[PDB]
Amino acid sequence: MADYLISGGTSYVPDDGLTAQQLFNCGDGLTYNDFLILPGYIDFTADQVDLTSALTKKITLKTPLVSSPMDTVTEAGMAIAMALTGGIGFIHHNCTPEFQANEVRKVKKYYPLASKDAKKQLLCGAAIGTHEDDKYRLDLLAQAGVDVVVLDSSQGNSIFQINMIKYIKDKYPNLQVIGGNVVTAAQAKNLIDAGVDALRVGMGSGSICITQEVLACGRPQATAVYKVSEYARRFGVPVIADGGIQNVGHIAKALALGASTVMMGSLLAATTEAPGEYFFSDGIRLKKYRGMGSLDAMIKVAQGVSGAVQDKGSIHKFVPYLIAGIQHSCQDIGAKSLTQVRAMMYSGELKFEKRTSSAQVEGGVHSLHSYEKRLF
Amino acid sequence: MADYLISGGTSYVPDDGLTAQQLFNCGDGLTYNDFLILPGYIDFTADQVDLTSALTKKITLKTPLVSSPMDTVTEAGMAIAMALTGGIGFIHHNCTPEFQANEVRKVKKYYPLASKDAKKQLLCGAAIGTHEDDKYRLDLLAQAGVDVVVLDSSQGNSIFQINMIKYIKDKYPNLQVIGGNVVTAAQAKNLIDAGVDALRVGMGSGSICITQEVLACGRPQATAVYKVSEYARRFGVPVIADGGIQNVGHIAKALALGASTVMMGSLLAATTEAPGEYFFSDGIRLKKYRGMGSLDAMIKVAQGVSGAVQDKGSIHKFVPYLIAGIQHSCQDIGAKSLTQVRAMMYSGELKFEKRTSSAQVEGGVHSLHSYEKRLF
Amino acid sequence: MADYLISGGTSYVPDDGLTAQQLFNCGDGLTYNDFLILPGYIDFTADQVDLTSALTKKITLKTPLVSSPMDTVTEAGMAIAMALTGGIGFIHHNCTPEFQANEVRKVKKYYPLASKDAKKQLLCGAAIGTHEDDKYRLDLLAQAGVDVVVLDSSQGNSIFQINMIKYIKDKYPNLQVIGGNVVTAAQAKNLIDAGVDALRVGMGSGSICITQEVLACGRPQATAVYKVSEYARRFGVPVIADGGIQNVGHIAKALALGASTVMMGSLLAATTEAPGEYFFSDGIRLKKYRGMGSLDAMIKVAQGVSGAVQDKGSIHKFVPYLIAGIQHSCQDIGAKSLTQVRAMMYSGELKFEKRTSSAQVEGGVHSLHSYEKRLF
Amino acid sequence: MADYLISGGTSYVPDDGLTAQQLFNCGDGLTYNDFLILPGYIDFTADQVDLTSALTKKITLKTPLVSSPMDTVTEAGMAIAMALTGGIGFIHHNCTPEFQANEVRKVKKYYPLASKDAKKQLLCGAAIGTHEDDKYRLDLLAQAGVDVVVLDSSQGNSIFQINMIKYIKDKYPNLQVIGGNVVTAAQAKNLIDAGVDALRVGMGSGSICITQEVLACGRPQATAVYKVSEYARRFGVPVIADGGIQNVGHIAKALALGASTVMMGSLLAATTEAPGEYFFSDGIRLKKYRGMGSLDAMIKVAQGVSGAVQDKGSIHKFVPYLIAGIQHSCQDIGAKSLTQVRAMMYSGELKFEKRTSSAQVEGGVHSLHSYEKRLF
Ligand SMILES: NC(=O)c1ccc[n+]([C@@H]2O[C@H](COP(=O)([O-])OP(=O)(O)OC[C@H]3O[C@@H](n4cnc5c(N)ncnc54)[C@H](O)[C@@H]3O)[C@@H](O)[C@H]2O)c1
Ligand SMILES: NC(=O)c1ccc[n+]([C@@H]2O[C@H](COP(=O)([O-])OP(=O)(O)OC[C@H]3O[C@@H](n4cnc5c(N)ncnc54)[C@H](O)[C@@H]3O)[C@@H](O)[C@H]2O)c1
Ligand SMILES: NC(=O)c1ccc[n+]([C@@H]2O[C@H](COP(=O)([O-])OP(=O)(O)OC[C@H]3O[C@@H](n4cnc5c(N)ncnc54)[C@H](O)[C@@H]3O)[C@@H](O)[C@H]2O)c1
Ligand SMILES: NC(=O)c1ccc[n+]([C@@H]2O[C@H](COP(=O)([O-])OP(=O)(O)OC[C@H]3O[C@@H](n4cnc5c(N)ncnc54)[C@H](O)[C@@H]3O)[C@@H](O)[C@H]2O)c1
Ligand SMILES: O=c1[nH]cnc2c1ncn2[C@@H]1O[C@H](COP(=O)(O)O)[C@@H](O)[C@H]1O
Ligand SMILES: O=c1[nH]cnc2c1ncn2[C@@H]1O[C@H](COP(=O)(O)O)[C@@H](O)[C@H]1O
Ligand SMILES: O=c1[nH]cnc2c1ncn2[C@@H]1O[C@H](COP(=O)(O)O)[C@@H](O)[C@H]1O
Ligand SMILES: O=c1[nH]cnc2c1ncn2[C@@H]1O[C@H](COP(=O)(O)O)[C@@H](O)[C@H]1O
Repeated sequence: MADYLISGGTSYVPDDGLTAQQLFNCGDGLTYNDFLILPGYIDFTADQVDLTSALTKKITLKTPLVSSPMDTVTEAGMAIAMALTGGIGFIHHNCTPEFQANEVRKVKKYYPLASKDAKKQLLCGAAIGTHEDDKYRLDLLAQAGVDVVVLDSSQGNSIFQINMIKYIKDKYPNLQVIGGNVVTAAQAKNLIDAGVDALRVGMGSGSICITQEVLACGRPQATAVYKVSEYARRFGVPVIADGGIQNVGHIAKALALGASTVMMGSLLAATTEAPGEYFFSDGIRLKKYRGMGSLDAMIKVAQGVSGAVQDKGSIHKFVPYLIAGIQHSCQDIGAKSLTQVRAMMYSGELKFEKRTSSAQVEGGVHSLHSYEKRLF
Repeated sequence: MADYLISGGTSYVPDDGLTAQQLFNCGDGLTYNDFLILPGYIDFTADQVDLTSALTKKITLKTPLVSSPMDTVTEAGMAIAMALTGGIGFIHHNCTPEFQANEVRKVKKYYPLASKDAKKQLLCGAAIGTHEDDKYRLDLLAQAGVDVVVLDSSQGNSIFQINMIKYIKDKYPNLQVIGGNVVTAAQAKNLIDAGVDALRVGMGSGSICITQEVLACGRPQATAVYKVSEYARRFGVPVIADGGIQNVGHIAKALALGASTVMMGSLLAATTEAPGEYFFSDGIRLKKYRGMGSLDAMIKVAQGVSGAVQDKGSIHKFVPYLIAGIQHSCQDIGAKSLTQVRAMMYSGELKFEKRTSSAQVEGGVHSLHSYEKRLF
Repeated sequence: MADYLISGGTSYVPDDGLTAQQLFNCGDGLTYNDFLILPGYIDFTADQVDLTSALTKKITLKTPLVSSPMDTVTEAGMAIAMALTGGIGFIHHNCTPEFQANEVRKVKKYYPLASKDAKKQLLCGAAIGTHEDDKYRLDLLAQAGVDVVVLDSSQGNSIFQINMIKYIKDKYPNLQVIGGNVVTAAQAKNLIDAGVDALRVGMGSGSICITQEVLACGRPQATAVYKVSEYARRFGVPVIADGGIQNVGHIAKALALGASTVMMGSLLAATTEAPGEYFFSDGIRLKKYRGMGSLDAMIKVAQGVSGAVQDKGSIHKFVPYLIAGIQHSCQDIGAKSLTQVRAMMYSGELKFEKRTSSAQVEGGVHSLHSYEKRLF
Repeated sequence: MADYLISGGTSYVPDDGLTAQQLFNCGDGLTYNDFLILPGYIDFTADQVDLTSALTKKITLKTPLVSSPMDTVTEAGMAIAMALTGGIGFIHHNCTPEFQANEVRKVKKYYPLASKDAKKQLLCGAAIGTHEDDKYRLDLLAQAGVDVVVLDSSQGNSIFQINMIKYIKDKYPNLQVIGGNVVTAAQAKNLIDAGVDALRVGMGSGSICITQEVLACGRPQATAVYKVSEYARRFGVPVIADGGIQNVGHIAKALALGASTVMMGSLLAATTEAPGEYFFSDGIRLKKYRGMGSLDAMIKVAQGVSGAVQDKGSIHKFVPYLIAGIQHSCQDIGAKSLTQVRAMMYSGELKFEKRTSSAQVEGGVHSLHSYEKRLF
């Protein structure tokens, strides 16, 4: 038995690759399509990967796909749509409080991926501001009975947001909050000590956000979702990644970096459950998609744009492709669960590699005349 | 009281980020849109940030927005316009000396942001050459009574410029000078020891300048405005950043690197207070904008181009947007003043992060079909 | 004889350059067009370079040019075509097993570059899947008498592939297998210990592959073909480089990094020996070229695209240009054989240099109006 | 006198910048438009800079501007044209030997920048091959009396070239040779020990050359012209920089890196003294420009392209702009001669800085609608 008593169970497993901390302490601000994940060993099929992920300290979901509360992406409609497929939705606060109240009543007065509560009503969350008049919003939201709320802000480290956190945690102890936006560990500490139940991480790296180009704030997305998640697991706090998502690759490598759920704003935009309706320009069927920092929210500054993106049909045909993509990525990484993927990442077993710009432009399609890219 | 006697007042504040000197001693020549500023903690509102900044050793301004003396951007017109909103203007020397004399008389013979002197006449500066015949310019400018002058040159380290500095500092002791252009600390020393009252830093990185591509001189702008400002505060000397400004983000992160005022050449071009008048090409209402190093200044070499840029209306609607942008950036950085921003930068409290090209191309708008970008 | 007794034979040979391990342990994921090979000393003509390379442990070839088994590039046709010029071909498994059986019979029932066996029948290989029903494929392939098989898979480190390797190495001892795809040394170990006779290295970096952009797996190609070949020569195992080949430069520097043969998928596509036939779009005579991970192979995910590329005529006029390109590159590197090129690489004598993006965009054609690029 | 006895003459001169060896031993393959030169101190006018540079060990020139021997750029015509303005020209060997003989007779049987010999005939050089039949070329060239010859080759380190060097240095001792192409110090040593009188450095980085993209050889240009010149001054050998020249900036920073003369192939192409004549495409008056490695020189490989570039008129109006550009760059660097520029470079006094891609794209013109770029 001498071949066992040298090391014990584990084979040699040569040291090719870079672990997470030697990748994100080189100082360079890497983003999603700037590194990539090296594979490992698989001993299991694609179908049996369990993507059960946690949203906050008491709310777990069957899929990590959550949506961002903008007025051009989610309502009660894609809320009930993602609640039917395991995710969660948040209702934007860019409306009257009574409209958000009857919106959050419409979803809870309403396929094995459950995401519904103890009394089999659907989990659904919402977004609330941080000004003093927003108390009159979320008290009516509690009468409607919302379960998790998002303290949506450009800067997550205000005196106003931590005062609001102290205002709900004494009044509403069962209710849970989502602090953000944070990008660094200092404001992550300054929210977690206030009693935040989960963070939403990432500012500036949105498909709409130009606040890096306008306010010079923020940081690259992947370094943020690594370092805030690395700090947040010290206290047992999940994080939520926003922005910089264009495909099923970015969300997979995003929650492989320590995130538990990922927040999809543009890639869930222009669906059949999205607000408004379709229109046409140059014969392309597309729906407008607009952030709050654009001046079309209602001496002001603008931190966002107004634009549009082509459609992708219903989510009920779209998010099974997303979970199949997460499912295949967590296959060929080599873990049977997302929890095992983060365990292999923080354990140093799962290894990465930095990627240069030429390997980026060869990572996609190249050296051909024309092509049709259909993902499913 | 044991929780106070371990450290004293200050909390933990984890070490996420890079301070300025570990960012600008890696050797890489970073520019403005190549790094970005990580946020901190705010405990104050947006309106009460005080952007009072110093121009030279006795001239302080209510806003750090100054303009560059080209013949296609400023006259007495945008001089009185920026004097009305706290800034300063300089009159280009590409004219006859009598024309610059009656120009600088028109501005001083002329809304709480003051920028006017002890006898309530407007602060206004001008630009003067460095050849021997320019003595007959600036002595008439002193009879007109200009307060600060800019020794405008491509290379700030001449024997001619320091001889000129010795020529005004014995004749005109109350008059103050602006040396430049410098990009490195050696010529910064060789001007400060001559008695320069403030520097203007940055060559080659202008929107017009091709002298990096033609004379192989200069350096990237952000490293220049960090290192010349880091040397210049040893002697209590402000610096002025030129070039590479396209937006309100670059000027904010520019004066966050140690600059006190920033010099806006192209982003203040094509206004209602700009010289000439508008014209049309392809139905776009645009005004020509041309530097001195172009051959259209009057065996010669050319260090600039002649071109045009689309308009932005009056500055009185435009620079309130700029000060609101500076105001929001200094908010979510976490300082109540620009002086506090530079104190947090040199103290190591304010931290930065390098940014890669993929995080640059995701920092702007991406992953959508079309958009309308309106900043205010 | 004192000039000999200081060192012995070898001259000074200054230390300009970087060897392979100091290039591929900096952590950066370099690819083919991101570094380049510094020249050495030549004492021989171009014609007498011997490009004899090994495919697996008993199969050697006269040229290292092998093709990839897709249904849009190779059949029996380009199999007999590359067997006539020293290479090898593999027949794609995306057909019925009887069709692959009569395909591999058509090639062996069939100009000094030989690549034919002991009984002067042509060497020709094929590709086989990894599912349980594929036993009924490769047993009929053995009745047809195929010599080397490729266990084609997206992830080379499955329990299924090593179980298949154990299933052929006890049944068919003379038959030889090609494991893959691997990119790292760990799965290279986990295939070599099973009894793999040669690897095929590189996933994601194909001209069709978007699985880096979709599944976030893989790594850059040149680092993979360096490190898997550096591990594989410990056990005397050749490797086969796939993907990222656009020209005769990439295959030359690819097999200079430790690869013995290189697998050409797109640059051998759209030939006269390619499947289907030509068609026209915009007046350009081009043939469709499609990978297996596209959904056009037959709730599914897609790891490839369907597209087309312009033609290059017959290979019998094309691969002499490729071997002449390899021949000239191995000339001005300074080795009389590919084996000597790998000996000079692992010995540290042959040296490399990293290349930046500006030197990349000047490495090609630049600073002119228009050009005609004809390679032969 | 205590202020003198601390250091002696020299002031403090702060350590901003990077010297040459800490820039070119970081391992990165920098090229011309990837770094730039920091300014110093000037105490002199633009007109009195002396750009006297050496070609080989006995041939000095009044300007460092030499041309490359291609059949689409130089003849006797631009030979007499550059001999009139201080430079040198070489006649391409892609013709019959009698045609090159009467070409080199036409130039010597023929404005203070002299470049003419002891008996006031014009200095003019030529290019000769390396095959055995080329002896019958250069012996007739010696009867015509050429002064310097270029052993033109893709790879400067052959047994054939050093045998040729031994063949002319015993026969023709007054005649001088130009070895090349070299990019590294090893082949620089292996030519200098043979008796080479000056090198020409740089392969692959030409405007025509695709041999980096085809043969995977070569290196970036600026690192080559630094390191080969750093080795070559150990033996007192000048080097000649080819390729990667688009402007007067690249040649200035090129000979600031240790080169004495620079070889201009494309930027001297399409002149009135260039071969063939003008033609029109899309209404642009342009002349074809083609390298030898293109297949249009006469089973072959191709290392070049055939193309065209727009015209620039006569050189007698063009190279005064080039020497004025060199003259202004050597002004604001801070040296009165090119020899002083190389003395300040190797002495560590002259300092550089690496430049990133964003500072590259801001180094040129940016942030405007349209522009007219006229250099003189
Ligand atoms: N990438 C991102 O995540 C991102 C980045 C920027 C903006 N945004 C979006 O922009 C929206 C608006 O952002 P915002 O926070 O700047 O707008 P806001 O109206 O919520 O706050 C405006 C400013 O007032 C301050 N503030 C907050 N509460 C206050 C109170 N009681 N009294 C006085 N001042 C108070 C804040 O500091 C803020 O700078 C957000 O809903 C967010 O979704 C998102
Ligand atoms: N990005 C920048 O800041 C930048 C860069 C380049 C040029 N420029 C613009 O280009 C304009 C002209 O630049 P310039 O200084 O090269 O033109 P200039 O006419 O002022 O000086 C021309 C040259 O003569 C020399 N000189 C100065 N005084 C002299 C004197 N008495 N006698 C003899 N020579 C003297 C200088 O060294 C200079 O190289 C400047 O006004 C500047 O605004 C700006
Ligand atoms: N750049 C590359 O080299 C590359 C990358 C990706 C895909 N591809 C191509 O895509 C093709 C298909 O790839 P694929 O392997 O994902 O498709 P597949 O049908 O061969 O395997 C599908 C999945 O089932 C699993 N599997 C294998 N054998 C199994 C078995 N008996 N039982 C249950 N599950 C089993 C595998 O893990 C795999 O994830 C391949 O032929 C390959 O050529 C190539
Ligand atoms: N950027 C550059 O500087 C560059 C790079 C590549 C090519 N080129 C141009 O391409 C031209 C041709 O280049 P080339 O040297 O490859 O063509 P060539 O005809 O001079 O040599 C062809 C090959 O034969 C070999 N050779 C030389 N002398 C020989 C001899 N007596 N006997 C047998 N073989 C011999 C050489 O090694 C060479 O690989 C050159 O004139 C050069 O100007 C320039
Ligand atoms: O108006 C805005 N200005 C800046 N960022 C925004 C704005 N609106 C939404 N965002 C961010 O963009 C994210 C959406 O991600 P994306 O659309 O997929 O890039 C949200 O979760 C927010 O963090
Ligand atoms: O003609 C020129 N050649 C080179 N630089 C110039 C010229 N004219 C102005 N500049 C510089 O460009 C700056 C203007 O900044 P910008 O236009 O906003 O890029 C000025 O402050 C000068 O430093
Ligand atoms: O469908 C696919 N999805 C992903 N990779 C593929 C697919 N088909 C072929 N490949 C890979 O692409 C390689 C071909 O190289 P290339 O076409 O020259 O880039 C093959 O050897 C495979 O490794
Ligand atoms: O045909 C060719 N193939 C590769 N390099 C060439 C060829 N012809 C000329 N060159 C190189 O290109 C240089 C000309 O520099 P450029 O045209 O200014 O880029 C010459 O000095 C040669 O070193």
